[PDB]
Amino acid sequence: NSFSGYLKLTDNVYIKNADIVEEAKKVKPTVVVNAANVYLKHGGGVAGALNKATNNAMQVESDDYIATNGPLKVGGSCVLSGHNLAKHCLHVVGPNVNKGEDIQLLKSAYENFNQHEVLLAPLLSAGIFGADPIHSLRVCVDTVRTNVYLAVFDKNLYDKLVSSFLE
Ligand SMILES: CC(C)[C@H](Nc1ncnc2[nH]c(C(=O)N[C@H]3CCN(C)C3)cc12)c1ccc2c(c1)S(=O)(=O)CCC2
Repeated sequence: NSFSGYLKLTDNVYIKNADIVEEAKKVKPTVVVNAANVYLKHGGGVAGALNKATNNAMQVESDDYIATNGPLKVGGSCVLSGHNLAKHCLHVVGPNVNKGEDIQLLKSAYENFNQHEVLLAPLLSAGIFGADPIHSLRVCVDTVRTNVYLAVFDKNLYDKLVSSFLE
């Protein structure tokens, strides 16, 4: 958990303009959060980047979890191996508002972070999941009580998020 170069927003929420994959390799955190879908199909975006960094071992392990346990629910999670990225991967399903899922489930999604003392995470439901990223940060700050280090791989969005929080 050797996080560096983060800006502390609240006593438990830190933020950096960084690629979560590169952060995971440098930091070696106890937990890395994946922005998953309910069938754990890591086809693109953040989930595809983390799977590629494990040389597809994450996808094979995820298919075996799904065969035995069935899909997750939107707002839910599961803990699987972190492989070379972390001790554990917390797969969390935030709502995909571009597909009509309820934005209120973003609170349930962040609530899953509270079962882990320290986590490296992306901004849930942002990007192609369609949520307003400034609203996602507000829900994170209001809901997560354990220590969360957010990696946001876009300087333009990082600057808008920091400006919005410090208003
Ligand atoms: C909003 C954007 C900036 C954000 N994207 C990111 N944030 C953090 N770390 C990121 N890594 C990457 C990435 O592609 N790394 C590669 C690039 C080469 N490298 C060796 C690995 C993107 C990343 C973001 C956050 C959440 C969500 C999305 C996108 S999504 O569209 O995948 C839908 C799910 C939710």
